[PDB]
Amino acid sequence: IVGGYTCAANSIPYQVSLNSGSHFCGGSLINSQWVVSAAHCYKSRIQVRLGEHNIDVLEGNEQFINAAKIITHPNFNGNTLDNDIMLIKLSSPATLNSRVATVSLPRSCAAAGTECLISGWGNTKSSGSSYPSLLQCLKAPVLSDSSCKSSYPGQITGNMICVGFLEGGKDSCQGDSGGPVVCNGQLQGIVSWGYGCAQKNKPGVYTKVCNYVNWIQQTIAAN
Ligand SMILES: OC[C@H]1O[C@@](CO)(O[C@H]2O[C@H](CO)[C@@H](O)[C@H](O)[C@H]2O)[C@@H](O)[C@@H]1O
Ligand SMILES: OC[C@H]1O[C@@](CO)(O[C@H]2O[C@H](CO)[C@@H](O)[C@H](O)[C@H]2O)[C@@H](O)[C@@H]1O
Ligand SMILES: [Ca+2]
Repeated sequence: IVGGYTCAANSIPYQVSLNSGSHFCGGSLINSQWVVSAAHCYKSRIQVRLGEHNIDVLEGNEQFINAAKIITHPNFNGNTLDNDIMLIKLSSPATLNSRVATVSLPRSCAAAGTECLISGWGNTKSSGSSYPSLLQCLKAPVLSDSSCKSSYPGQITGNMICVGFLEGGKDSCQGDSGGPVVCNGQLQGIVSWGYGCAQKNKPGVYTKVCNYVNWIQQTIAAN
């Protein structure tokens, strides 16, 4: 997260860290046994870390749970990042408490102008490599489809939304991918891609979760 602020400890209780030796992507806990993330974060072995604030210190509130099943969207395109969504089934259920909680799936798609909260442990400098220990937070609005497509001509599908600021300076970044965009208590986006980070006229692009509610619910039911 570039240009954000340090979240209050354990104030984003649905945020997880995906770890395969080191932190490499975020995700969101949507029920006690399932996490949603970005398909481009796929790896064959993933450990999910819940209840984290400082990912570099064992604090006492964390749960470390290995993934049992990793399911990417059947229409994920690794070149365009269309359908950049995947589900992780945990090997055992998470213990839900004040520091570990679920986030709701969307009841409708978010309108342009809705303010949302984006969070993660990704890069905090746009070009540098400055990866934080403490979870970062950013408030940003959903942008109109026309603004998103004007920024990324020929690259935005119906499964993508832009969230952020056309003047730059505040954005998600490498390391935040797979993490949550939550608006009015509902998960509306998954951190997916963008040109650089926090550049003028290059807002972040996010997977449009409202298009996938039935797929998520069917997949959980079947697996
Ligand atoms: O990892 C390099 C390369 O991967 C991307 C996604 O394609 O970002 C990934 O890598 C970060 C690892 O630190 C991840 O944490 C982030 O979750 C994930 O998207 C690119 O943005 C980057 O060039
Ligand atoms: O890293 C994002 C960056 O890649 C570009 C192409 O130069 O977009 C392509 O790559 C993205 C990979 O993350 C795809 O998601 C996107 O669909 C495709 O355009 C830049 O436009 C983008 O900023
Ligand atoms: Ca920790």
